Amino acid sequence: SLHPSIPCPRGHGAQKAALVLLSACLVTLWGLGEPPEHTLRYLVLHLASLQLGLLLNGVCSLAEELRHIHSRYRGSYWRTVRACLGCPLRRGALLLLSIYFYYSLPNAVGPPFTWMLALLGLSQALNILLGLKGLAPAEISAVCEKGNFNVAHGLAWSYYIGYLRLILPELQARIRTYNQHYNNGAVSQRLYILLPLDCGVPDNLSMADPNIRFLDKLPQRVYSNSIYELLENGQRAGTCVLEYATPLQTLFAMSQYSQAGFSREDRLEQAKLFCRTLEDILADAPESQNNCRLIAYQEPFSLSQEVLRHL
Amino acid sequence: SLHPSIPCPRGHGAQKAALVLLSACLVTLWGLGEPPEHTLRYLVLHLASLQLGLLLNGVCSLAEELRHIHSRYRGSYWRTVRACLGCPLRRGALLLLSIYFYYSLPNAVGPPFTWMLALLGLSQALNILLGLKGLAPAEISAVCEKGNFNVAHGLAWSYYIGYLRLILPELQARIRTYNQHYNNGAVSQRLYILLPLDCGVPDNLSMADPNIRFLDKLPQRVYSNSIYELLENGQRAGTCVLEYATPLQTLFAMSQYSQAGFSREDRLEQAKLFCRTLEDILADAPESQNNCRLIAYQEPFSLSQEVLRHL
Amino acid sequence: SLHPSIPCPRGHGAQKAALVLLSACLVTLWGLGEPPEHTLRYLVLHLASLQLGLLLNGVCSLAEELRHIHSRYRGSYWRTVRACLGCPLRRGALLLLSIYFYYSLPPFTWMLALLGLSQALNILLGLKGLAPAEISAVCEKGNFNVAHGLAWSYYIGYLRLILPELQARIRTYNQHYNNGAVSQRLYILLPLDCGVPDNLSMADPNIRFLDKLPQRVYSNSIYELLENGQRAGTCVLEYATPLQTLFAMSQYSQAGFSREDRLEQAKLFCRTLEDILADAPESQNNCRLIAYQEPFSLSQEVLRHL
Amino acid sequence: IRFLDKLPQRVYSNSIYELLENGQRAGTCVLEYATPLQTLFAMSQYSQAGFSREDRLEQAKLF
Ligand SMILES: CCn1nc(C)cc1C(=O)Nc1nc2cc(C(N)=O)cc(OC)c2n1C/C=C/Cn1c(NC(=O)c2cc(C)nn2CC)nc2cc(C(N)=O)cc(OCCCN3CCOCC3)c21
Ligand SMILES: CC1(C)C(=O)N(Cc2c(F)cccc2Cl)c2cc(C(=O)NCc3c(F)cc(F)cc3F)ccc21
Ligand SMILES: CC1(C)C(=O)N(Cc2c(F)cccc2Cl)c2cc(C(=O)NCc3c(F)cc(F)cc3F)ccc21
Repeated sequence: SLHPSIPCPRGHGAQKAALVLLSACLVTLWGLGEPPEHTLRYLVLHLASLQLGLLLNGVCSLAEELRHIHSRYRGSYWRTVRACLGCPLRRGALLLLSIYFYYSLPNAVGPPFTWMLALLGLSQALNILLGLKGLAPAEISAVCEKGNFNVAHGLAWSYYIGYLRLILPELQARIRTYNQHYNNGAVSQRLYILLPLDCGVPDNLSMADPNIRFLDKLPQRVYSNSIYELLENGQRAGTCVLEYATPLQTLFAMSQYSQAGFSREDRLEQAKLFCRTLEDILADAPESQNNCRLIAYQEPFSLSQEVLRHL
Repeated sequence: SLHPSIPCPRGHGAQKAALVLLSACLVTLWGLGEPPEHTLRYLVLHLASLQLGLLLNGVCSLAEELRHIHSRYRGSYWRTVRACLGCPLRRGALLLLSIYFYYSLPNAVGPPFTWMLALLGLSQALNILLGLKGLAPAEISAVCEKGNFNVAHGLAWSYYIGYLRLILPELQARIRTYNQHYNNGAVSQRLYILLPLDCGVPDNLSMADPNIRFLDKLPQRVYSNSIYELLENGQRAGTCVLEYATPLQTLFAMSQYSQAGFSREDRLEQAKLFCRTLEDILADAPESQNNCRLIAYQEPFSLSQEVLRHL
Repeated sequence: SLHPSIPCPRGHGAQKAALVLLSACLVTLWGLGEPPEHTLRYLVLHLASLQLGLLLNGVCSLAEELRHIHSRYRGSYWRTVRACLGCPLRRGALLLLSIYFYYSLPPFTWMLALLGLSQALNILLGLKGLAPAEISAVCEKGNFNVAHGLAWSYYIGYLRLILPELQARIRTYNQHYNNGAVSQRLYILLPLDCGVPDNLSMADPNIRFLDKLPQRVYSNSIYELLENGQRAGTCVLEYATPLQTLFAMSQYSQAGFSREDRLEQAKLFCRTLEDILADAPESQNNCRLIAYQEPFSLSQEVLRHL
Repeated sequence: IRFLDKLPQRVYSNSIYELLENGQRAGTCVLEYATPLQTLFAMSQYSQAGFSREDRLEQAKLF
């Protein structure tokens, strides 16, 4: 909620839509007057073949994993099987049930037992080769976000453990010490971090806008925290410790290089993510509680307009 | 592995037994050769009955849970509903499938929908009033240990955060300083925490065994650690910084009191759980890098033998 | 009674719901009007199926627990059987009664095999999941909650050791000081969110540290209770350190202890501290608890408690 | 005379003083005591200086 464009955490609208659809199907089934028993022999058997599809896709997925076992799966075969087939004991019954359900269930439409394995494997291999059963980008982001496999989440936490977690416990003492020597505006006790969404980070801050000008270097294992003041038509409307977010600077440099495999669109994906991750780490943080605030924006307006409203 | 009587975390032998039972049931069902359509329909209707009974039980629970909305569930109806009925959308789908597969599919063994609902309500009411369907202590212990629902977990983590994490770093420096000055054997550089599983903590450590004798208290927020010299057949084989585990004494005192409702069997279970939790925490702790060594013993033997063998 | 948001001990509204459902069931059975022998037979067979399912689940649990026998059951198979199957005699009698009714009332073993397969499926997948409300109810009834242990250890280790001499030390300081006077009660602060700063000034500038109470050694602090810039009260403020421990527990990932878990355990810690200190011999109006949560003026609440 | 601000800056620190007349500012400047005038004073305190009060005032006039 820091910015109109920062993504929201994934809601349950998707499953809520499945409940919408599931009502329609049950109404349709009783609406068509189809024999209820024949309905059950198809939902289970069709899902039985679908669950048998993962076994064949698992073996194809497994054959490559057997060469990483000394390095990736700490030399254990159980981890190798667990990574490709999920929980073994959970999937062990579903395979036996799929075998038993198919081995005996009468089927108005459906191959016999030996004909089942013939057709099922061919589709599994064809999908692998053609990539037809690929991952949609919308669900690639959803799985990565839920699994926290994002370069942004790594940068945000490193930015916290390395830098913010170390200075903030002693920034209040350092700011209180600084204010005890100077008397005017007022130096805010909250650290300020600029978050240009498009990863546009100049090397210095005084080049960003003339309204923000350098004042002094806050006294300090050496942390050069540059305090700045704001200009509101020739008057200091506020002074605060405003700095850039180094990870957002490196994120821009990440996309430029040709060996990073980091697309221009991907940079915007992990630039908005870094702000939200840094929003919620500080919210629960003990040191960064009522001690820091973030300035997130996107230049299409002046920067100094946003800084003042946060003071 | 501190003592043979400290339990290991619950494994997945229950799932293995479930797999064995499923295989045996499948083999028996195939051997007897009953019509598979009957098998499938009966199994589906049984699952439907179980799900609907769970729904009615959850409704009975939610009836009292309506008065807890403002306090225990932060005043939102949907959180209360999820707490009573589990996953809202998943349970909705399962119950809709149960409703369809009962109101449409036939059932030789099973009432009509209204009379089935009456019977199910009666059974749920009886199971709630008489508590006939209840959790055996094994499931309760398993759920508590998986979800960390134990007083021992709290005592162990409090012991780590409050006391151990604030002395283990400086204890090595204190021991080195005390060894540099007093050249009168040698002092071990690790604190040897005692964990009496019987929860018998006397005021004097020398009264546990005459061989353990109070030699000195190590010089120093005010932590007083007493080092004890160890007599092997009347000869001092050495010395080490030794002390009891206060949370075990507090556990015994809790057991004595009449408001804890914390019996001797429960006291022993939580004592062993606390010892295991402390072992795990100290093993994974970054501060305790070979800085402390737990000595868990149960009186069935001289403590001097065990402490020396660890020295 | 401690605070509006503190969860009350679980009441018997569930039994009210059970009575309502029982009345509705009796009314509808009377209305439909079917031979009651068939209803009784179906009910008894349903109970027998439930008992057989419990037997299968207990057998699986026992197959799990057989390897814990030398640490959880003193090497006695009887304790393992009782743990996995409830009360031994009662459960055995129930099982034989259910099996006898199963054999008596009008496939015989095929039904049992199907029931066993269904039980195995429920064990593996987990459709017979434990609702979080019922988990909390069982934990509170049996007192397996972390907050229970934390509060009881806080009582045995810290509160019970200093309350009997706190009033004497306060009186000594009262002779040492003169006109205001410090109250003879300990005011333990219990922030529900468990966010405790190191010093009260950071939490609230309206509260000023005054002095340390005279003195294992125990150090306590007396705080100025400023109001409108004037001194309005003096009482001993001391954060409940177990709440700080709970926050640190929720911080680390090895605790398996979520944020809502921390909040609920904070509420239970406050409520069971109320229960301990309500009837304790060492609590004779020399200790008063403060519980609040910022949606704030702590000093206003403390003065209201004075 | 009240301390108002420190002039921005080897390393030196100077103060600007709010010259108040009738409770209102009449002017501003940078005031700075002569630090030797302390050293001449702290000689007179010490018995090793051989530098008495009559000499302290007499010399501080020359300085
Ligand atoms: C069992 C009590 N309890 N249950 C819960 C839940 C919370 C507390 C609790 O907090 N009690 C507490 N709070 C105090 C505050 C002050 C003060 N003036 O501030 C002084 C006190 O008395 C000295 C305080 N006490 C009592 C003694 C406390 C700490 N302590 C412990 N703790 C445990 O064993 C234990 C058991 C469980 C379970 N969890 N823990 C860890 C918390 N072992 C010790 C052994 C030695 C020794 N052999 O030398 C010296 C100790 O004290 C020096 C530390 C002083 N520090 C402590 C905190 O920070 C500020 C001051 C020891
Ligand atoms: C949901 C519904 C009605 C449906 O739409 N189909 C698609 C479909 C066919 F597959 C086959 C014919 C018609 C339709 Cl119409 C389906 C299939 C089954 C089934 O049992 N398939 C066995 C099976 C295969 F047919 C091919 C294979 F490679 C493996 C395999 F294991 C059950 C229910 C359905
Ligand atoms: C696995 C098998 C054969 C089995 O063992 N039972 C237990 C049982 C009874 F519950 C009821 C009668 C006989 C048996 Cl024998 C069962 C039940 C159904 C079923 O559809 N039950 C609906 C249903 C009821 F019948 C009564 C009720 F109060 C609620 C309710 F929701 C299907 C298959 C089985």
